[PDB]
Amino acid sequence: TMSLGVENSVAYSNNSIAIPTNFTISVTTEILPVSMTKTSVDCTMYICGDSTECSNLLLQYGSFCTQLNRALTGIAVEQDKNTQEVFAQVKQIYKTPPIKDFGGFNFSQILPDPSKPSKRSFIEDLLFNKVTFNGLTVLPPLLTDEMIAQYTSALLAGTITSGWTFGAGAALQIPFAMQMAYRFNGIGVTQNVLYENQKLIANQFNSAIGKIQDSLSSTASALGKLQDVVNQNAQALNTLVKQLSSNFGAISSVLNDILSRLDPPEAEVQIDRLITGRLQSLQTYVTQQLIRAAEIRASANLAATKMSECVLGQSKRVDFCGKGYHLMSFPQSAPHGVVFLHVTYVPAQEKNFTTAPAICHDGKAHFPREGVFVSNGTHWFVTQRNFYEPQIITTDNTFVSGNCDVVIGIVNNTVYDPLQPELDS
Amino acid sequence: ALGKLQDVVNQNAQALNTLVKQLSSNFGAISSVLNDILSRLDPPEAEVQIDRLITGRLQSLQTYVTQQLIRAAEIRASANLAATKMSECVLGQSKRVDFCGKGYHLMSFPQSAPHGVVFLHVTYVPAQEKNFTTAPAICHDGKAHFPREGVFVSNGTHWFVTQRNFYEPQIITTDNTFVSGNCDVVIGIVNNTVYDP
Amino acid sequence: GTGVLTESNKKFLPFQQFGRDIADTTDAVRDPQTLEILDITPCSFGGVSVITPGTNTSNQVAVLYQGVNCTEVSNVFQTRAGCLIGAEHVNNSYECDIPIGAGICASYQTSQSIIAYTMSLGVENSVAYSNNSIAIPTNFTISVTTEILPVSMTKTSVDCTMYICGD
Ligand SMILES: *[C@@H]1O[C@H](CO)[C@@H](O[C@@H]2O[C@H](CO)[C@@H](O)[C@H](O)[C@H]2NC(C)=O)[C@H](O)[C@H]1NC(C)=O
Ligand SMILES: *[C@@H]1O[C@H](CO)[C@@H](O[C@@H]2O[C@H](CO)[C@@H](O)[C@H](O)[C@H]2NC(C)=O)[C@H](O)[C@H]1NC(C)=O
Ligand SMILES: *[C@@H]1O[C@H](CO)[C@@H](O[C@@H]2O[C@H](CO)[C@@H](O)[C@H](O)[C@H]2NC(C)=O)[C@H](O)[C@H]1NC(C)=O
Ligand SMILES: *[C@@H]1O[C@H](CO)[C@@H](O[C@@H]2O[C@H](CO)[C@@H](O)[C@H](O)[C@H]2NC(C)=O)[C@H](O)[C@H]1NC(C)=O
Ligand SMILES: *[C@@H]1O[C@H](CO)[C@@H](O[C@@H]2O[C@H](CO)[C@@H](O)[C@H](O)[C@H]2NC(C)=O)[C@H](O)[C@H]1NC(C)=O
Ligand SMILES: *[C@@H]1O[C@H](CO)[C@@H](O[C@@H]2O[C@H](CO)[C@@H](O)[C@H](O)[C@H]2NC(C)=O)[C@H](O)[C@H]1NC(C)=O
Ligand SMILES: *[C@@H]1O[C@H](CO)[C@@H](O)[C@H](O)[C@H]1NC(C)=O
Ligand SMILES: *[C@@H]1O[C@H](CO)[C@@H](O)[C@H](O)[C@H]1NC(C)=O
Ligand SMILES: *[C@@H]1O[C@H](CO)[C@@H](O)[C@H](O)[C@H]1NC(C)=O
Ligand SMILES: *[C@@H]1O[C@H](CO)[C@@H](O)[C@H](O)[C@H]1NC(C)=O
Ligand SMILES: *[C@@H]1O[C@H](CO)[C@@H](O)[C@H](O)[C@H]1NC(C)=O
Ligand SMILES: *[C@@H]1O[C@H](CO)[C@@H](O)[C@H](O)[C@H]1NC(C)=O
Ligand SMILES: *[C@@H]1O[C@H](CO)[C@@H](O)[C@H](O)[C@H]1NC(C)=O
Repeated sequence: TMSLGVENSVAYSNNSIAIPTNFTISVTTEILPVSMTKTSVDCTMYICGDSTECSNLLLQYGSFCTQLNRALTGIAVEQDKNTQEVFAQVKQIYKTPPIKDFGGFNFSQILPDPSKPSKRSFIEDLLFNKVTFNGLTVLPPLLTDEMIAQYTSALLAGTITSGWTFGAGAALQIPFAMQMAYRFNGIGVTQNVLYENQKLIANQFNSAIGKIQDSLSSTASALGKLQDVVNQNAQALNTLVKQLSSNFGAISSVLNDILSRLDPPEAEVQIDRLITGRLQSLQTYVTQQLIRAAEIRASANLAATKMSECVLGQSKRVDFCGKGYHLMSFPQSAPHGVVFLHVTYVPAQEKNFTTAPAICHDGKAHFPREGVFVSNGTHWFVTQRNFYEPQIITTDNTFVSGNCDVVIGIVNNTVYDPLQPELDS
Repeated sequence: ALGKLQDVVNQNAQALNTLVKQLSSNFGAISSVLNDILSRLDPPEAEVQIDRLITGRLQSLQTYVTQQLIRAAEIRASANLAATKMSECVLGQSKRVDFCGKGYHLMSFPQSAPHGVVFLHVTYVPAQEKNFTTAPAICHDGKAHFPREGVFVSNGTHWFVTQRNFYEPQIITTDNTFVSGNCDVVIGIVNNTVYDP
Repeated sequence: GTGVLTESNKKFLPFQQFGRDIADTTDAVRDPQTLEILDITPCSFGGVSVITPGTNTSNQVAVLYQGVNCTEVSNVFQTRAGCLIGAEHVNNSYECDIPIGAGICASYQTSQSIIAYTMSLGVENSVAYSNNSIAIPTNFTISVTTEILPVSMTKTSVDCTMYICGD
């Protein structure tokens, strides 16, 4: 019987609060299919390959072939539409400066490699390494892998040099550590936490990126969702081709043997059976392809939404841009898909404290302007909610509302007045 | 610009036309007109020619209905997106990037269109950016000061604190900033005087 | 059959007279007189696309033979999508106007003719990044943009018996 997880009772009480004293910078990988192979099937060639006797019999079925061709063409066009929507989200082609003074953060393994013919990143090369004549043709995608790599490079450069300003207007430059301070504000952490732990945070980010590289270079089946799409398309085409060996009640499945051995009056009877069977096979293939293409389009719409809301911005949606408090995201092109490296903030080392909703000083109830009241056992401080930074409770930390006869759990403590010593002195 | 709607219309029309044209196919019969078969042949021979038409036309109807199901699923996805956009752009103000247009979403207005909706997304776009020197913090008395809301900027000689999305420089005071620690940690910290009202 | 016969390196056993493919088509044969193995391949085939500006604009068109080399088939240009005939390849790069494939797009431009090119992805823009420089907007614009979303399709009911067996 499977285990649903490790049981864990939360140490809940009416005056106990756990507050993180540290953090970790997580970098998680999310892989989304964006497009699939653009296949085309010449319906007449597949059913009646180079046979006029069979073609004139297939003309009796109306326009069944032309609408199968129309459906496949629509699928092939929407594949390019999917790729364009996901990756053509940057109006200008941004490139990072030759100076990499990004506050100690190292993006060398996600930035392009000029040495290689295709200016892919190291991780993009890992991704592209990890994913592997009967009327059937494959149409090349409109955007080459070099163009998708250029789009991802432009998105990465815009994010790294300007933050989220390039997705709203003109890309406005800002030092990267100040951008990370903006992200820390956006997740509810005061920005002095970023500045005072800048080297630690940068080291954690670099280590997480290195772990991404190691995992990709080690675990072969990392891009299983892309390989699943590739295998599905391969299986569909293999079934379509192998259906050409079915007799469907004819003497032979080879149209040329039937035409060589039989006269037209008897040959037509067998050719009709072959036409019926192969037409059914083509229709089944095209319907399955339409359903699969709808699934791929849904995946690509999700990928474009994630590009916009995680790479071009900082998302407040929970678990939309990775597990944890989203800081930023980096796109990496993958074969027929995209990879998002979600940098998130994970509180790390929490400690128990005694807490109160409010505090009484002079018959007035005080509440934190920002943060929560905590006690280390004897003294009361006001800390920010996602990081333990205790501070003396003053009249700038808090605000008053009414008296102390209403709040449930209110504790007696003194609220320091910064103006009092100045006035007394 | 209205292509997204017209295409849908076209698609529907096309499908129907195809279906109608499938009634002019013999499917192996001597004629694609049923009265011609009935008016010329006896039932024993009429049934043979009618079965082919029945098979072909049933296949055509099944094709039409399956295509309609797939297209209806696509239209359902589009309409769910349109309802989410109505909720989050017309009935609110979205922080989601590029969900209610390109820029910082201010509001949205709906307009009915044939078989569709049009959203007029009003967004805020920064226009005329200037370069400034900037610091992550400021040192006054061995204490590091950080902006409560905004960024420290310098026009070359003097240091102000401005809001981040619009240049409105202001004097750096103890009300614009907050203190946390000393000046031995913050990388890039600069010396300036913090005013005390 | 029909196709192209080429000398093959397949190592037929003495008792084998032909080989078959997955679709059960004869892929190779043994010549009955000079007992050599021949590979049989389909001659050459592929779709034919017509690249046109609006007939309102011009009646001049280019033709793409999809997935065919520029030898089986003015201006002849070998693309990865196939052979393009009637389009003048240009070393400039513009926005994609009519997509051909593999990064190649076609447009009608200036004496006017259809040209093919490698499409541009946008204008290069190196952001003036440094560790103490910040760009801050001093003004703003209010932009109203239109998004069009389909909501419904036409509700159709088909009388099965009247469509198939009308009266
Ligand atoms: C917060 O956690 C980090 C690790 O994520 C701690 O940094 C480690 O500190 C130890 C001892 O000083 C070193 O041996 C490690 O090399 C450090 N790791 C890294 C990645 O720098 C940090 O000390 C923790 N801070 C608190 C207050 O607990
Ligand atoms: C960013 O990280 C890469 C590797 O993760 C660093 O490149 C390494 O540099 C050291 C010494 O400079 C070499 O011994 C390694 O062989 C390099 N590895 C690779 C994969 O190139 C790079 O120096 C880092 N950037 C900065 C600014 O420190
Ligand atoms: C709770 O915090 C207060 C304030 O930090 C602690 O009181 C201080 O303890 C340190 C211990 O070295 C002394 O140096 C300070 O002079 C004390 N200040 C005051 C105002 O008392 C207190 O000990 C802490 N309590 C617990 C249980 O950790
Ligand atoms: C918090 O302080 C207030 C006042 O300092 C306390 O209220 C006193 O309660 C006692 C016991 O009932 C009365 O005899 C006093 O008259 C009250 N003082 C006033 C000014 O009303 C209150 O009890 C304290 N709370 C706790 C939990 O100790
Ligand atoms: C940066 O801004 C400060 C304050 O706005 C400028 O100082 C003022 O410059 C004006 C010039 O018209 C003088 O009239 C004021 O008397 C100056 N005030 C002070 C307190 O110096 C400063 O010139 C600006 N520097 C640059 C390079 O633009
Ligand atoms: C900001 O001011 C402080 C002090 O006013 C400067 O620190 C002094 O630096 C000099 C030269 O390095 C030393 O001789 C002094 O002893 C330092 N004084 C103190 C109190 O630390 C600091 O260098 C200034 N920062 C900048 C960027 O000019
Ligand atoms: C808080 O106290 C409870 C007491 O049962 C303990 O189980 C829990 O681990 C404590 N939390 C922390 C973060 O130490
Ligand atoms: C909190 O829970 C304890 C549990 O014994 C109880 O004694 C106390 O009265 C509670 N506090 C409030 C404000 O109800
Ligand atoms: C900011 O500095 C860069 C440095 O080259 C310059 O290109 C840019 O034009 C400057 N910004 C403005 C608004 O002039
Ligand atoms: C910013 O980069 C320059 C490189 O020209 C360097 O000299 C300077 O020390 C850097 N600033 C900080 C705060 O390290
Ligand atoms: C051809 O297009 C132009 C603009 O693209 C338009 O002004 C003109 O009316 C069009 N011609 C016709 C016959 O509609
Ligand atoms: C077309 O054929 C020639 C020689 O037959 C060959 O050199 C060329 O590479 C072929 N085209 C492509 C695109 O490979
Ligand atoms: C493009 O420039 C190259 C020179 O590098 C030249 O060989 C080639 O002929 C040019 N292309 C055209 C279409 O003129």
